[PDB]
Amino acid sequence: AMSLNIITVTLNMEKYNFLGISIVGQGIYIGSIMKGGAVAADGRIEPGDMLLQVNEINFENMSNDDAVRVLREIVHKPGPITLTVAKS
Ligand SMILES: O=C(O)c1cc(Br)ccc1NS(=O)(=O)c1ccc2c(c1)CCCC2
Repeated sequence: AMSLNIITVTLNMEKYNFLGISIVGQGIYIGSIMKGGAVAADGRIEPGDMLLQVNEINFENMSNDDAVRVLREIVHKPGPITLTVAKS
């Protein structure tokens, strides 16, 4: 029962305006993590992690443009953000 290295992270976003991440690729990967963001504060998500799902949206075959657009609309809405990432 070796780990599949799939981790799910729920951020409450009460104290943070933004995830504070950049993304690369077209899978979609965490390119970098910004200081002062909810992701940096939580600390679980790292650069090179592959983005599988954020809230109700799957990211597995999505353009970089479409990924940036969807993430803004998700971060714009108030309430928790759940990210599912592949660490392998
Ligand atoms: O929240 C992010 O880090 C983010 C990442 C990508 Br990739 C695309 C969009 C993102 N969110 S965002 O709504 O554009 C955003 C980015 C920065 C900030 C905000 C929103 C809110 C004010 C503080 C600075």
